[PDB]
Order: sequence, then C-alpha cells, then structure tokens
Amino acid sequence: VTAITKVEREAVLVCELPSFDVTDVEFDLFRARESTDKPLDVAAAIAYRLLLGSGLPQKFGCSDEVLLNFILQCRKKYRNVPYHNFYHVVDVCQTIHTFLYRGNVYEKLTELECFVLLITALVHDLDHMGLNNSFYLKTESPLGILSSASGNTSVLEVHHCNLAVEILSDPESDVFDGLEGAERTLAFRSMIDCVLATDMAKHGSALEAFLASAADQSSDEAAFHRMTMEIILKAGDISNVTKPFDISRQWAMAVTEEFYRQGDMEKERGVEVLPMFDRSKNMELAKGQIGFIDFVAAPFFQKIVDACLQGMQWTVDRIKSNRAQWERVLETR
Ligand SMILES: [Mg+2]
Ligand SMILES: [Zn+2]
Repeated sequence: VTAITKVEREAVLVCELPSFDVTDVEFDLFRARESTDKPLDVAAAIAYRLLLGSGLPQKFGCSDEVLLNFILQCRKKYRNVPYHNFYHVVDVCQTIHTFLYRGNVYEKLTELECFVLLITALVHDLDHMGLNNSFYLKTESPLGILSSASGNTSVLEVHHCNLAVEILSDPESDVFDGLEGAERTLAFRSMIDCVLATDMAKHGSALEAFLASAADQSSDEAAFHRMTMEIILKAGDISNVTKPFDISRQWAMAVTEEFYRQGDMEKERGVEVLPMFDRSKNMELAKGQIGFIDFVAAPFFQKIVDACLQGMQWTVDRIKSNRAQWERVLETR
C-alpha cells in the first residue's frame, strides 16, 4: 500500500462541485458523475467536502491531508463493478450525512460516533468483486472455505474489515490517529461492528435488537449508541428506494446488472442461479422495486422512524411516492 502522492491529492482539491449541495436529501450523485470526465475525483471531492463540512475531523486531530489520504486509500480498493464501486460508498456517506444532520440523528450520538459513521461508510464495501456471500459459499471458493473453516459466514463483511484495518495501520491515512485509549478502541470496535451489521442475513435480528433497545428507557446507553450506529449504516446501505424516483431507478439498474453478471458466472459454473440473477427471466424492474419496498425497505424505515428516528420521516414519504410511481409504470404498461 503506497503512500498517496501530492498529485493524486491535487486532482481531488481542484474539484469545486459548482451547483451541488452535498448536504441536501435531493443531491444527485449521477448528475455529479455526469458533470466531468474525472468522476472518481468528483466522488472523492464529495466525500472530502462532507467530512470537512461536518467539522468532525478537525475536532479529533485528523488533518485535511490525512483525511484526503484515507479517502484515496479507500478509492484505490474499490473495483470497476456496476453497483458495489466507489460511487456506492460515497452515496452511503452522503446519505448518512443527511440522516445525521437533516434527520437530526446526530442528537442520539457523540461527535466521535458521527465521525466514525461517516468514515465507516467509505470502508464498508472495500474490494467488493460484485459477488454476494452466497456465491463464495455455493462455489466452495477459497474465501468461502476460509469463512466456513473459521466459523464466520459474513464472507465479504469480514474481508472488508481486514482492508479497513490495513488502511488505518499507516498514520498517513489513519483518520483515528488523533485518538488514544478508550476513544481509539471505540472508534475501531464501532467501525467493525457497523460493517459486520451490513450482512443482510442479520437484517431481521439487527432491526429487532435496535427496536427492543429503543423501546427500553433502561437500555444500556453504550449498547443503544452502538445499535443506533449499526442501524444508520444499514439504513444508508438500503437507502436507494428513499431517493428521488429517477436516482432510485438508476441505482436499481446498476444492482440488476451486477446480479446478472453473478448469475452468468453461476451458470458457467453449474451452481444454483436464483431468478433475480437470471438474464433470461427478464424480470420486471417495477415488480422488483415494489417487492423490495413492500418486504424490506418500507417496514425497516417505518419502524425505526416510529421507534426513535422521527426526523427521518421523509425516507418513509419518498418510499411511498416511489411505490406509487412504480404502480403507475405497471398501470400504463
Ligand atoms: Mg456490503
Ligand atoms: Zn454497501
């Protein structure tokens, strides 16, 4: 892992993002990517602007140069895949910013925990290859065998944590270097707990633990804070359907193409190909989006807003608007 050069930093620093408010719930990362021929630089500049605008790095002795080094060390470890690329983790970072500051979830957390969530967003899918946990287990790939042998089925989430620790192990990219003792431990533990909680196999149990803690006025304070962090990174990771309909749609097309490529590899490998991953089933976007809204996203966002996070009401409102827009697509087909 080479040091970040001055030249790589300079190429981010020249990006000015004219006409973009990176803090707005209607910010459009696709419009931002279309706005220049250096979209990776614009993406990095968005993450940089969000982290500095929070005012958090400054307070924890993270310099502007170490912050930018961290962002470019994260960027180098994302792959050219259609969905789980740098644009996704920048999107999750921007979305968490909106939940924290537009949704007032910052009131539930310390400044350190807010800083950790914004940083965690950028590490949470490091070196994703566009294949899910199931692909590794079904194909008995080396990484799959290692996960089974060691007793952790979160194949990708554990691998993502390993590369986060590797980045933070150099002071030149350690955004937590200004911390020590209990604060530094909490930074690393909560980052790792949050990334491990993004495994969708734990979705139901993560959501039930958070709601049981939110409903309990005698909940352990440290445990409530940790579960709030976990739920906010999960919220960010499944936020595509909370965005304006055309943003929501371009994300769903990116997901679908990634799923199709996995199904192509499962096919040429003779393993089970779910319908969702099958090119030749030509399954309807509108039906997929409504299915995901009805069974996963609307109940998740409705329950966390009602339990505790009232300031995130807009997420529930937009999912409702997006579900009616998809119903109009079906109605007019
Ligand atoms: Mg992930
Ligand atoms: Zn993700």
